[PDB]
Amino acid sequence: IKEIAITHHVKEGHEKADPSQFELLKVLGQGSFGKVFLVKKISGSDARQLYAMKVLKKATLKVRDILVEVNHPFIVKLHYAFQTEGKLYLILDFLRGGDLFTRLSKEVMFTEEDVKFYLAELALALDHLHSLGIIYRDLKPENILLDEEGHIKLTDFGLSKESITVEYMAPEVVNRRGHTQSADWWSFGVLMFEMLTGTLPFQGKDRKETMTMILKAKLGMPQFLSPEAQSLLRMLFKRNPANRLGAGPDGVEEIKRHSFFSTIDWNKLYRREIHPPFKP
Ligand SMILES: Nc1ncnc2c1ncn2[C@@H]1O[C@H](COP(=O)(O)OP(=O)(O)NP(=O)(O)O)[C@@H](O)[C@H]1O
Repeated sequence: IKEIAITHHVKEGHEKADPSQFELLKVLGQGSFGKVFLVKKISGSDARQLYAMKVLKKATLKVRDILVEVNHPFIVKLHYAFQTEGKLYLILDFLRGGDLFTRLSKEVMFTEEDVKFYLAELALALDHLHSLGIIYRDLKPENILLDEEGHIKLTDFGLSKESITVEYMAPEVVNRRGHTQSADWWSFGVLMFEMLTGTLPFQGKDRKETMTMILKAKLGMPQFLSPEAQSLLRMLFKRNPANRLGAGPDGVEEIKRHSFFSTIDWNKLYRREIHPPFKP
């Protein structure tokens, strides 16, 4: 594993930035690694532009140019990174659509096909990262936002962060036995399960018990899902990572060709030709 320290970045077009070129407007949210702020760029070619800002102690990209390669239609863009006073500042797209789960909660009647749209965009994003040797690792609802047009935007791209949710973690991750991109497809299944049923597949009274459940508990198949949805769940919820959908020879194509996704034109999806089920 090649660990790439994140210390500096300037998007093409921009000029090198520093803390004095921004002003704080408000807090956008709070993550495990700290608050996320709304900031305004006060000077430079992009003066007056709004961005999100994270302030960490440090961040590294573990990989089994890169900060440009991770660019994708459904992944947040990093515009700047700089360090000042033992702190790392990350300046990112301001994602304006709020989180996906909140948008879904505002809808009484959403369908399997609605959820399928968001899962499909998420799958493209995940595979993109995998293609670069990156594993998302900590995929959870709070990382899945929407842009102003209602398309998926992940809030990170696999950074291992240090500041200044076991429910989504794969069995092989829980027991510290190993770790590959296959773990991301388990998390993917958990998100699918949760969006389609309104409940988590594994959750105990505390983290200790949740972990044991992930490793050994039975799981009932939701009976009011389509046969295709049930099949995808069965294929993602393999505790042996080598046998999990997406881990075979054809990789992500195993997922894209699955009957659940038969309605999706992946090329049109990538190009954002398909209208999202709901608008911000
Ligand atoms: N680019 C963004 N634009 C707007 N809001 C954001 C952005 N990134 C994060 N947020 C908000 O901040 C919350 C936390 O985001 P997250 O990326 O999880 O932060 P983090 O510090 O990396 N913590 P975590 O990822 O949980 O370890 C999200 O759920 C959003 O509500």
